[PDB]
Amino acid sequence: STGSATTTPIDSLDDAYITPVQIGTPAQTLNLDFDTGSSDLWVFSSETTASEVDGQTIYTPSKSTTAKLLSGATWSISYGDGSSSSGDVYTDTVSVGGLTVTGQAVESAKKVSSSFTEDSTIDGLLGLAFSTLNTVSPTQQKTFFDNAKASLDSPVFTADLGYHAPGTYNFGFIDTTAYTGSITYTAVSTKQGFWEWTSTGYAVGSGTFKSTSIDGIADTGTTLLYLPATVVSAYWAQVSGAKSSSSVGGYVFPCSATLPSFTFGVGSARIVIPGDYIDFGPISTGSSSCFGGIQSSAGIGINIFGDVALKAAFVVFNGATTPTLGFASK
Repeated sequence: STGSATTTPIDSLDDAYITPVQIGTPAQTLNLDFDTGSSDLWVFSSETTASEVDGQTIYTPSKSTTAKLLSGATWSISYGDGSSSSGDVYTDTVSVGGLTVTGQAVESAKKVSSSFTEDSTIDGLLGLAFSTLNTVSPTQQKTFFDNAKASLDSPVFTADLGYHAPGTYNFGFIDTTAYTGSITYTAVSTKQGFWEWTSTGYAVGSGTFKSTSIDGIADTGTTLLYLPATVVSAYWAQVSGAKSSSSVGGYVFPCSATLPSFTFGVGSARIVIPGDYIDFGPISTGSSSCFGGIQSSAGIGINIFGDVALKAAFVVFNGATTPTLGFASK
């Protein structure tokens, strides 16, 4: 089997992407944030504290003839941006882009933190990291990909995120029309539950490539590119007037700037992030200070190849017995 679904930016800045997901019988379609950095599929629901729902579409298990309470199971998750959610668990039928999994754990939110409430466009998350990170207790549950894997034509999914445009998540096949040149594959460590890999280095603009190992995670659920302070300083030093602002919480730059590109290494291959991808717009409405899309990972404890980086590539998440990651230009 295979599946193919379009993923759409939630706003003009590509702060995140939503993909429609069918849950239950008859189908209830919710727009979920596909997140290769976590492993819980959770949704706003009829059980969510009413004051914490503000415009999201909710899953109502009582209206689904295939929903079953997973007795005794609870879940609770916190994300890198400090947001969180928690609740109980149903199993139900879940389909993405024509690919159907029966008995998928659908984690129903009783509580969500303010940033989730305040984002009316995201109805929940669909985790695509390794199932060892799943938070369901006392019986850990499998991700949608993990459950679908054996049925897939090939045990892979691909992320093709757009810049200011829709893109595609495919399951079970590699669309050879969706990228240019070749896909370069690189080793993955699953030790921390992530799609963790090592970039071979970087360049800033038309500058020379610096060969250096940068361990990090491929994370579709993080907006920005978080890299070591040395790398980030070298990038922003090429933008007149750029500075790290503690009051804003990162690097900002004059909105009048033309940003240089940023290249990262995948083995001997190179992925080029155009400068425009690194612009996240005014820090507040009407400001001439703009927020940068490359930020320091110092104090995160890990480097994160978030959407800023991934959207410059066609990315293969290869879930073979020994997982790997592939990157192609597009």
